[PDB]
Amino acid sequence: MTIVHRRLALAIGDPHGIGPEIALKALQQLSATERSLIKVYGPWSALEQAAQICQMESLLQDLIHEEAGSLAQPVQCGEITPQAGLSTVQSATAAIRACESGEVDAVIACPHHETAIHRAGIAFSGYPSLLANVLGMNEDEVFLMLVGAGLRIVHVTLHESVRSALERLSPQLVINAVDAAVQTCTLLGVPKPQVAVFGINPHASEGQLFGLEDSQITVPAVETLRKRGLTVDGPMGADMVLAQRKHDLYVAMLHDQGHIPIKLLAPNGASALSIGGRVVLSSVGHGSAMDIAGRGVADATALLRTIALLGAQP
Amino acid sequence: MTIVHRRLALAIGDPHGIGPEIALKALQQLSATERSLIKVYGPWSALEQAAQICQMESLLQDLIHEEAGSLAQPVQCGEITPQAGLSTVQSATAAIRACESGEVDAVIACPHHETAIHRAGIAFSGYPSLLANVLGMNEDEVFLMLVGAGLRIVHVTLHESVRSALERLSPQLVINAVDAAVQTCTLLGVPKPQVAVFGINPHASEGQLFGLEDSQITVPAVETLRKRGLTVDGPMGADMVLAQRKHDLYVAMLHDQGHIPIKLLAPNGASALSIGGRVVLSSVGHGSAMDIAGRGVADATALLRTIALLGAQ
Amino acid sequence: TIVHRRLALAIGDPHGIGPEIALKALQQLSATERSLIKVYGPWSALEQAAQICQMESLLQDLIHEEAGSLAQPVQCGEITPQAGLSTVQSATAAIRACESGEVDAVIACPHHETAIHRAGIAFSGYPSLLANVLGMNEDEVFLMLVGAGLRIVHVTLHESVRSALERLSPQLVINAVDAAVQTCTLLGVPKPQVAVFGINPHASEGQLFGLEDSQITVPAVETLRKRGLTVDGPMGADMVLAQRKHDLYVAMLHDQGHIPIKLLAPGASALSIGGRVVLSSVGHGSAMDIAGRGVADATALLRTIALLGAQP
Amino acid sequence: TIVHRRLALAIGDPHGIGPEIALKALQQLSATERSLIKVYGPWSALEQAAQICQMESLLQDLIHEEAGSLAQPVQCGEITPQAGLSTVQSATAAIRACESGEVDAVIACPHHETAIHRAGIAFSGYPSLLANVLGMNEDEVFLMLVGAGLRIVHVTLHESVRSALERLSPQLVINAVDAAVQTCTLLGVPKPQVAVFGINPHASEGQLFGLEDSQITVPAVETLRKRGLTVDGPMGADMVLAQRKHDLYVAMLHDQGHIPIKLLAPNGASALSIGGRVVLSSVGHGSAMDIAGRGVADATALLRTIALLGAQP
Ligand SMILES: O=C(O)c1ccc(O)cc1O
Ligand SMILES: O=C(O)c1ccc(O)cc1O
Ligand SMILES: [Cl-]
Ligand SMILES: [Zn+2]
Ligand SMILES: [Zn+2]
Ligand SMILES: [Zn+2]
Ligand SMILES: [Zn+2]
Repeated sequence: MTIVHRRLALAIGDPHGIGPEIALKALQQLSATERSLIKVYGPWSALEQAAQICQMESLLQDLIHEEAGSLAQPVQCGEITPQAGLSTVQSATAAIRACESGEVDAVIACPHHETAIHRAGIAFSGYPSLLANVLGMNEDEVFLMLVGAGLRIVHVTLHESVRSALERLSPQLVINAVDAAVQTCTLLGVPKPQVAVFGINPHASEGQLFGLEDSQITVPAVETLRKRGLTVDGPMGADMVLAQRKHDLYVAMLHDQGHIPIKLLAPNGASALSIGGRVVLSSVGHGSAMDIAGRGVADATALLRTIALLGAQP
Repeated sequence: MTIVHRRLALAIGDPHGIGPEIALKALQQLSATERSLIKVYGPWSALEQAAQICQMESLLQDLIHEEAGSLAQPVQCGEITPQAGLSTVQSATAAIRACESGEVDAVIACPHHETAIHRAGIAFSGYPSLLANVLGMNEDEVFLMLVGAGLRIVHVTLHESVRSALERLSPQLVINAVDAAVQTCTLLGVPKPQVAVFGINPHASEGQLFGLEDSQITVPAVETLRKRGLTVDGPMGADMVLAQRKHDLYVAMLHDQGHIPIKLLAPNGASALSIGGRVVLSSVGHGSAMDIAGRGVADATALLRTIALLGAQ
Repeated sequence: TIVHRRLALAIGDPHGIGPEIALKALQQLSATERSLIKVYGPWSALEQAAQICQMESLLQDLIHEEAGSLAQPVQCGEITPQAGLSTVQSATAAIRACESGEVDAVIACPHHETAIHRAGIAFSGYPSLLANVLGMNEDEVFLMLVGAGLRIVHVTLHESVRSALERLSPQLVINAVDAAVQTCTLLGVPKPQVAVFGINPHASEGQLFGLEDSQITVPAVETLRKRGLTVDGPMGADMVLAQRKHDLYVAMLHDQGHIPIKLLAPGASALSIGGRVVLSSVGHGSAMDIAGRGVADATALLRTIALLGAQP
Repeated sequence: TIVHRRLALAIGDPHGIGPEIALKALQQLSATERSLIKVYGPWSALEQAAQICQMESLLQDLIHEEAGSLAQPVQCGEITPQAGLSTVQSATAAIRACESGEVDAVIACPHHETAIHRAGIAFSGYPSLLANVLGMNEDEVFLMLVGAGLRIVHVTLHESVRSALERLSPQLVINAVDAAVQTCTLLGVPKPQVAVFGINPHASEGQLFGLEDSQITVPAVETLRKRGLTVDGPMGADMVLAQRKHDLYVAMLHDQGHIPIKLLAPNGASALSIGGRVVLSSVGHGSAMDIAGRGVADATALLRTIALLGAQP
């Protein structure tokens, strides 16, 4: 029945795509108490436009809203414009800032459009980067946790070469990833998670038979984490520990380790959470669907599920 | 409750887009009796794929299906491929042929993707063209009737320049449009419709103060239609006769005459019917939404409304 | 307060409902508002109307200029050449007062075509009458319909589609927009968002459905933007109207503009725009059958006053 | 040294001369002074301006907050809805920074009314904009002109004389004085000697030339003295200005205040919009689109505005 148990910022994404409309449909389906926990970031004009089209004007009065990504002309649904690109980023930036300040506890971004953003002259390569930039952090102090099919997997490294990732790995980097992911687990409604750390090398180096990295990196880090009072197994061969399927959070050393399981088991319904400082940002997992914008064919299921995920009860 | 009272062919459109998905969601909402009146044309594989995503396997057994637009390799949701273009057209072609043969009474096409069809090497300019080709007809024996907000408007011309349209207009062309649209009215559940013919010129030439075209074209055509026993008023200024809102079918000379009223009053309740021989094909009036395809977020409302429209006695 | 500039009100056919509705509309305004509206017509018709409606004391507070004086008593309902001449004389004096700058716009109460024709006067609409009075070509006067929030100016009107197409030029489109933009200021939208309709369906769709748009509407839009106007198009009229997000639409052809307006509004106001003069009709007939029983509705007049009287 | 407090500088229309004069003014200050002025506007406009004015070295040590970001490159001299939005976004961020206490006053560089109108934003002056932003009634925000030693706050502005007279109340005069007295502190006159103008000639001369003064200015003066303020009047505006012994005059009507200021300072007046704790001043010249890009605009009026709002005590 009730899926929102905390304060959330909802950025409406590209004001020309389906974001505004699915934002309205999602809020519609919530109770009044739930609506008052969701603060919406975007141009009012886009939500007004969307509301006209969907015949949901009565909903706009009950909306907590902060203007962001104001446009200089009316909304043109379905058009890829530099303006809507700037809007998108301005909206997500204001949502993120509200999370950073403590006004909300997590962020959801509705679908952007990469081309719209590029044509505005703005570099954008994903939510992990955007979040890093906005919070004044290096991109490797923001981590991606994939969630799907009961698996939660945080990545100690991400979009770089295997060699570069290996060169970056340190006991402290693993610890930062776990800390950030454990906090995120609390949000997702698992206060005391059972954690498994993947091995850098096959079979977690098998002692030191298949490299020194694990004895230098994952083994010390696990020890420090146990000492701080966490329930951590490993390191263990990723293949082996995932198979057991008895942990609430897995810690993957490399992109592929985490991404393969998630995409294989949850190919149509996974959430990608960017975690940095106190900020948890998730997307909706789908594009802006320009050709159906304002055409009343998009439903809010994926958004609602994302809300359910970040909005779970302690 | 129930909206399907006749036999319908449902072509699932681009097997990579949202067509399969919305096909399943629409059929879900119907009773078993209603499901058995909709025969589905498309690759089984795409419906299987869609069923996985929506968790609606239980529905596939109760589905009247004819394989069409088979794919030789798996469904890849969200990709624009020549293969999915050919599939689209093959499915719609099989649905159309089923209507032509009398196996069904009308066709609904789920959303195509123009680029997918173009990349297959197939010329495509709309359902009117496709229907013409398939039924062995010239393009100006197939007419577009828009439906929404109580308005039904058939177009004597469509998708050409005003000049070109005027050069084409003849008493006979107007007659063919009305005939086709009158038959279609029976399908839509209005046996004996009251017809209003738009004037070519403002105020239907206004006693020929504003051109001779109406006296050459619309006036003779109206006469012939009355003589054949039809209830036809006009020609009349389109602006004037639409305002009265007391006709079951309007006959527009030019695209804009028909399209403006429909889209102004119903910008997302518009059905576009291609009418040729005994075949009525309606689209769903939205794209294939590649960005959400296989993401389980697609609404079947527009399809359901199309079904309600073609489905009444 | 609905009257925020000076208006000339021509009472139209002195035998129809015009005088009567002129009085009833002024009645409903404050005294301040009454003094902004100067009335053009035969005093005798206003006196007649006032007697019937029992509104004599309102005639004293009226700014009036005699025009279209009658030679005999008022005969309500009756079509006479005299009432035809009166009509035209009244509207001519209202127009001239606008042209001179004495008022800021004109409202004409309902005429009667037959009355005017029987007087020997050629008359084909307010566009014509305005053109002839101001010494202009009839193709420099444009009609803008206003109703249900829609404002639509017509680049052509009241000729065959073929004839209209033969006339259309980049310059003619530009004149229509200019005239309509100025008019928008009066209506209380100084800097409007403009949509230009395509000549051909889908505005020719590049050049796939004719060359007209690439030759006519496309250059004209590119002059208008350059001069600093907020103009979208050309676009398929059907598409752009549907969105209902522009303050002024520019129609190439009568039907394009007239269908939307008449479908959404049972009334509409029709503004004839020429030079600096905006003349609006009251959008209904002279209603000869109900003239002078003191039962006539001034609502349409009041709405026309509200429209042309709007705040900057 | 002319900057003795923290100031927000909104760079106005990013397409006009605002960014350019912003740079030239900051150039003329010491480094210490520069660090007291926080600049609000699109970085891209400042980058453009820096190229033109050959002041790249100034950009790195500049206190800047991005505001009114553009979605496309800067086009000097062009009136665009985008630059209109930028203007207002920048001024809104400067105002918000003053409201929060981050700065002590705001200077707005020249806007362009047409650019703002074309963006769909209602704009009738800085008084309006400030009212909207601060969640205040538009008639709780007052304009004070400053020039040639005259400071004059206006109880009304920018409406018909009749309309102004209909609005005047004891309370409105009181609000004007209060707002202006606070502003006086900023300008470096903590405890000013105030003169209230009469509505009517000779302040009505008792009641001989109208009742308004006895009903409006006389009670208001009484209440202000009672609250502990040093206030003379009401007196004929012509008479009290002549005495030239007050630190602040209170005008009932636009022309009462505007005539003296513009006669004595026809080129060098500052217009301060005063609302809540926010003081916003314009630069009192336009955006000069004709010369934007050409690096030939004088920053004197800006520097003078800075000197005024940046004053010592
Ligand atoms: O590889 C991906 O699918 C991917 C996409 C987006 C993102 O933030 C992180 C990812 O690993
Ligand atoms: O009328 C003016 O001179 C004027 C100009 C700018 C401003 O902000 C306020 C004003 O009264
Ligand atoms: Cl037409
Ligand atoms: Zn990746
Ligand atoms: Zn079309
Ligand atoms: Zn007409
Ligand atoms: Zn002024």
